[PDB]
Amino acid sequence: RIGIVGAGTAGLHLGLFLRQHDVDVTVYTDRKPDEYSGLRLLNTVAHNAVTVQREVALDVNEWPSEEFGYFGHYYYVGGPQPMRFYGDLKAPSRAVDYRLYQPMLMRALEARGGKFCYDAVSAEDLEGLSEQYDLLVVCTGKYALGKVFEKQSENSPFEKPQRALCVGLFKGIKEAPIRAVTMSFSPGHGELIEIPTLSFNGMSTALVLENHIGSDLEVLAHTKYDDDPRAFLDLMLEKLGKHHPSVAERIDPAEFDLANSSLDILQGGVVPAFRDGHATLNNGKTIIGLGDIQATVDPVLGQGANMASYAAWILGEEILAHSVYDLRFSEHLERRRQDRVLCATRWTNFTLSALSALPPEFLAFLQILSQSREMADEFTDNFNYPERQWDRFSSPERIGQWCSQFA
Amino acid sequence: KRIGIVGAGTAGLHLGLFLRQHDVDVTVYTDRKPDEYSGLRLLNTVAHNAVTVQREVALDVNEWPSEEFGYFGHYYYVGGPQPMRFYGDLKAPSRAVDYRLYQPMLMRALEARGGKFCYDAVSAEDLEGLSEQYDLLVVCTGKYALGKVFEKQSENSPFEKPQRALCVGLFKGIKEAPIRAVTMSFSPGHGELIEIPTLSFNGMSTALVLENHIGSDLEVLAHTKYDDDPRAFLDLMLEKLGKHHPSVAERIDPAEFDLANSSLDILQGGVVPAFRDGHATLNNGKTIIGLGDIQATVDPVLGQGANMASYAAWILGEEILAHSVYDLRFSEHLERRRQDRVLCATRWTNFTLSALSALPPEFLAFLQILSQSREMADEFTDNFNYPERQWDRFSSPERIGQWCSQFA
Repeated sequence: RIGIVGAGTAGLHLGLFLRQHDVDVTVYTDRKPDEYSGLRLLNTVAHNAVTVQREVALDVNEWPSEEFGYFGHYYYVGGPQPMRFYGDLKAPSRAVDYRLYQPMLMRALEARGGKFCYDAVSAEDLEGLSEQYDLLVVCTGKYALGKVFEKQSENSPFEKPQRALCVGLFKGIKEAPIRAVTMSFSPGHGELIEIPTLSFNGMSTALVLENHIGSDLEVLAHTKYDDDPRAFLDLMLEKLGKHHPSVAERIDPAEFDLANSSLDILQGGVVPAFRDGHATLNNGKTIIGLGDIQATVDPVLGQGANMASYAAWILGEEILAHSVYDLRFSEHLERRRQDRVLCATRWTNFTLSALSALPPEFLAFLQILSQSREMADEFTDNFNYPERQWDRFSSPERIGQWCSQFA
Repeated sequence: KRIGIVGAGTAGLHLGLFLRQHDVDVTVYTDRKPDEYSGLRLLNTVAHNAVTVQREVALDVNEWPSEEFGYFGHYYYVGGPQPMRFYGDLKAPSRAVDYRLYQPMLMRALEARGGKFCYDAVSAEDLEGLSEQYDLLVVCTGKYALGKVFEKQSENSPFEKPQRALCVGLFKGIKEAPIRAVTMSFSPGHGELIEIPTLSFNGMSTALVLENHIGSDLEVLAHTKYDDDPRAFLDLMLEKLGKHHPSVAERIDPAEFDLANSSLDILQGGVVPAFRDGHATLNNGKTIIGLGDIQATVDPVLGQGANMASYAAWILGEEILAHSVYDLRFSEHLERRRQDRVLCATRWTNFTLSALSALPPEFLAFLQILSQSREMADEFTDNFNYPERQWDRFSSPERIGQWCSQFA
């Protein structure tokens, strides 16, 4: 009845939802559940409280957020006079290695009647699959399926990576007084997101290094661990030492290494893109884009996974409520999902550009944020709601209005 | 009595398995667990010949019998206006199994036999400390720049950059030849293709080892990415194979032709051939032994790498039992036993690489006689098991001519 091209958080959450309402689902993915452990580190993004609520509703709360998650954000922002402050999440967020998490979802879906076809799907296959199901949904960007959905230029200002990425899971990093993410900014050099992450060997810490192009931190995206582990580790230690010291001071150098293996490191760049939420094929049938295919987001704000889960839930509801899946159905869908998903893109793109250029109104925001606990709490919890973050950041007047609410 | 092995692979695990049979203490240092192999990008697609499977049988690690999963000869194709098509038998079957299935099988066998694993990445700085923890430390991984510890032998290393732009992948949709066999296809001045019947996740598949000449009509296959556009890559592949390697291309079903399991079934790049000292003396005065890829990095064109790794592991294994002091004299005993075959594999591969691009008169004359004599083709094919015998033939033009004269 419903065909899903691609597993991942979007496809599996959609499949699990539809399966609760006795809808026939088939998922097309290339990797078997028992073949995930050896994959290179996937999307290191955390799942927020709202996504966790969906997991509870979908009966896939394998690793509870209160036991395995984190409860707020520590903030570090560097320079000659560094700022150190904290904001609470109202309910815990949680990061679990996707190499453990995705197979869990796949096994839960299969056990509940969801069918799996373990085969690689490319653009040429889409027309044939569209005639096999009432609706075809594609949520994976791999095998170049992203090219099927037209790029929206008005929502895609960047054409190349804005940061040089070095993302890894590490051992030997002590936990802060409270289990929390640390967001560290080295002015003109880079961002670090430290995320407590459950992986193979237990609780480790993810280091998401969003390094500026041409900065003192860019080398970390180009130096290979497998070329010389000691040299990589030494370089990491000194770079964190001077750029992200609030994280660095909790590192034990004797224990500092990757959490499991050299597979726990991912280096490169992400081109942010916002695309059409639907595509019309040659046979006249409409297919629906979900998750990464509709929006490729830079991981700095950790929005990707939460947007995938959110849109999957809405699309699931809309599949039940409608019987004709055409342009009108597509309109209904976008009306419900677009704002939050688009705002996650807009808030991420704004933040990347604001961090590099450092505009007057943004610097004034960082100052009031550091000096107001109540503002830090609100800003932190609003990571769960990117639409209301864009309500704050969309204009200099809105930034100023929000700042005046506190001091 | 107590041996430390840096790196797994065929070299490390064969050595480990050998030593455990004689109840010596074995520890292997690797950064990959057995259950992590299935999700890896494509590894070395080299086949194991009859002498290697013989060692595998002796090590009770013959998981995939040569009869059901192996191949029985080589088809040879040489391109041109009048192509050469000929065949040579192997006396005993060779076998290629995806290393992402084969390596964990070795690891599980070694684990179950008392072999210990320390799952860690080893840096050059760690070697001195590790050498003081074991009676002998052996390195066999080419990772972590550990090769730099073993002095490069310039007289045995004529190349300093990759001689070929590589595109290697596991493919479905390629029909088997009348006999289950490797095909070695040569497009004059453009590239070599080694088609290997290989057991992978979904059963029997076919490896395509495309060794493309730099500046040719085939170099583009090593640079165009499958993930950018799968259809464009496969169409390009079908176009290039149809032109340059038609004997393989004729057996391809274009409707099914794709990577065997996933996008991870493809490797592109290059190999820098090198031959290094088989030993190194550290600052603490202790001798460490080099094994497999770290002492000899070979181009995959003749598929010698894995066989040499297995061969040297057996020799080193035997010498470890025969000696109690592991120094320079021990190293001499090892080198005099293992060197000729391992060195001749390097020499023969390098000679072949240069001869295929330059095409000397004595090489073309050899090709002519080989294509018309099955007995010579059979001898040449089976001698893939014996690199030293191949170098007895190819080391000089006089030796090539003598071999041609006894078959003409």
